[PDB]
Amino acid sequence: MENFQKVEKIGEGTYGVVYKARNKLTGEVVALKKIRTEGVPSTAIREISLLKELNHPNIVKLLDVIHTENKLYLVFEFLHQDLKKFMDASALTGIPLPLIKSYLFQLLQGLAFCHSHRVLHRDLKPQNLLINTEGAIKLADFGLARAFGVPVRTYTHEVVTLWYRAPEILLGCKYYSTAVDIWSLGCIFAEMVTRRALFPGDSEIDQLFRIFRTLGTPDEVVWPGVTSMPDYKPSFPKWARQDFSKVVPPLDEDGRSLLSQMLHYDPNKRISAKAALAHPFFQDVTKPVPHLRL
Ligand SMILES: Nc1nc(Nc2ccc(S(N)(=O)=O)cc2)sc1C(=O)c1cccnc1
Repeated sequence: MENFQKVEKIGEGTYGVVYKARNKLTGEVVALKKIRTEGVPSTAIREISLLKELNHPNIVKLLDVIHTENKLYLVFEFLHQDLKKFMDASALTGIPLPLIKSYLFQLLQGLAFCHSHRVLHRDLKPQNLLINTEGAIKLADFGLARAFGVPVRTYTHEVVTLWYRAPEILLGCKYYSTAVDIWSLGCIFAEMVTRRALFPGDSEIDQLFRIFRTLGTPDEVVWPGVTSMPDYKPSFPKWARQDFSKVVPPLDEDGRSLLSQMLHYDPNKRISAKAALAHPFFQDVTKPVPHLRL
């Protein structure tokens, strides 16, 4: 708008476009997200407005929500880089384990907070995790499907990333639980460690089968009720589970144990964010400073 002077486009999420902008008055630098649309829902505004009262050091602060002319603007505190860029920038040397551990620990604190407040992210991915020069990492772009449905595209027509989608979502479950966020974080954790996406599916079935090929095709023994899921097909190939040491080398056993609990098939067995914070893997967690080139 005119109260804001765009500085540059930051990207085009799954619900809109994000810009870096400065408040002509306050001089405050912010991230301005524009969402598209026959008037904009009212219940959505209420649910978004809710998110404004969510404050935690590991959640990007939502400063203002502005409804105007079918366009919905969200003003967020601005951070300088996202985890996708940082991972790309660290692909040659890898992110130091102590930083990986610090980032995972802070993300679980943010989720434990969201989850205890009945808030689900639903679309965690490297691009939605922001970092600063101080070593903090925060959850951003909370989806908002609980009040908007499942995104089929965008304004410029973009390819939705399925790499971090929990298996119950892929199998058609209609009700997501906090477990879907733990699954995504697990996938992200693995990616920071190996420097390659864990499950880089290029379609929904491919995403599902990449998961099956690595963790084994689920059955009623490991996931009671799985064969009754909406999109479960008795015809799915039955792959055997892969030794977990081949999945995320050279991650230590504490790390592999935690990841295995974040990646359990059964949403009910999957570790909670709170329980994960108590895992032995975090016994020596610290808060290192990342080498950020801005
Ligand atoms: N708050 C906030 N700050 C940002 N800055 C940023 C992000 C990435 C870079 S990047 N490619 O590393 O250069 C630079 C600055 S995005 C963002 C969001 O709220 C947000 C993020 C994702 C989706 N929807 C909203």
